[PDB]
Amino acid sequence: MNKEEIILSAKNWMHSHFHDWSHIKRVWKLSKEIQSKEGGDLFTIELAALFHDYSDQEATKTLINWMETKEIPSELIKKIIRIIQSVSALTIEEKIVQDADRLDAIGAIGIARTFTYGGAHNREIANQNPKNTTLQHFYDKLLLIKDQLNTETAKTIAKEKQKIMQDFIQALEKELKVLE
Amino acid sequence: MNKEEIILSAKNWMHSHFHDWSHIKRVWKLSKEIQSKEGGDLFTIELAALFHDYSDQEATKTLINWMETKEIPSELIKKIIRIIQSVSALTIEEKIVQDADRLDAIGAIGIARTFTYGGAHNREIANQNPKNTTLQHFYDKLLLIKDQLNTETAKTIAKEKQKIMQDFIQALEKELKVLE
Ligand SMILES: [Mg+2]
Ligand SMILES: [Mg+2]
Repeated sequence: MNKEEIILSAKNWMHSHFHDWSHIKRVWKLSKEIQSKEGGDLFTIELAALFHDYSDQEATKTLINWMETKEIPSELIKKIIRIIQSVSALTIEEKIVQDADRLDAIGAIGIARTFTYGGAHNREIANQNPKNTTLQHFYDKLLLIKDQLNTETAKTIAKEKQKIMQDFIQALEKELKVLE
Repeated sequence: MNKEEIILSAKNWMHSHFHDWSHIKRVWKLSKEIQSKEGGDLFTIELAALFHDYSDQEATKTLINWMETKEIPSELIKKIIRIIQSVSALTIEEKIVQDADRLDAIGAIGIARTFTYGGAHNREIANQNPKNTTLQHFYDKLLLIKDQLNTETAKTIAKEKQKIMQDFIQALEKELKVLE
């Protein structure tokens, strides 16, 4: 099996099947970056990352098929699938991908993504008088993600993100009541 | 006519009729703040601000009615309506309200509002390879608003906003391609 080629194929396959594709390719780039400092089977990581968002049980069986057809030892297929499960006792590969996923939920992308999501489920931006307001989602989940990360590399590439997010929030609650 | 009371009534009427109510009350608070430094008929401003978002020709005729019923000289009704038109040769009152409206389109609120809007019209967050991406809306309109403002007071209460917005954008385009 030619790893470089298989990756390329998987990449082109997911692309012509798509949040959007932009999201996947980010989790892919992100997990790639993380491994270069946390180690692990890069090939096993790169695919789990690219397929982490396809399972939404036939879909799963479809991937296995596509993978057996590529002649990937059934041992790798097993790991790759096990990883996808811990995403959407953890091996580093399962940690990396899961970290790369969470990382794309916070920071500037997080803000944009979470507010775009709210705009498709009628979730009030905020509400001083906060049970389901998007703003509260930042205090309940988002802001907490940065710490739940299970990788130091992931944690440092989360720093700049956890910052702008913090600044964004401060600025929101401030101009959300008009203070001056 | 009791101005303080009429304002209260208009306030309670728009409230039980609602972007959401949060938006109107902000444009109201915002225009109030601005006038305290730019002058103008506060009463004429306060109502145009509260009704600036109701015209969406019967609606217009409904307001006039509600206003004549409050015994507001037909001269004020005229101005108040003229203002609402320049919002959704400009007197300062028309400038203030229009400034207060634009102000709520940028800054943290802007980001949140524009991304929530995109999430209800399927507007891709961004796209490096930008004709309709929400990101581009920042370069085409939003970022430009801060300068189109026709009031110095408005311009300074736009400073903090134009900043976080600038920071947010920088941070977006940066983590949108994963740079490190
Ligand atoms: Mg995902
Ligand atoms: Mg408005």
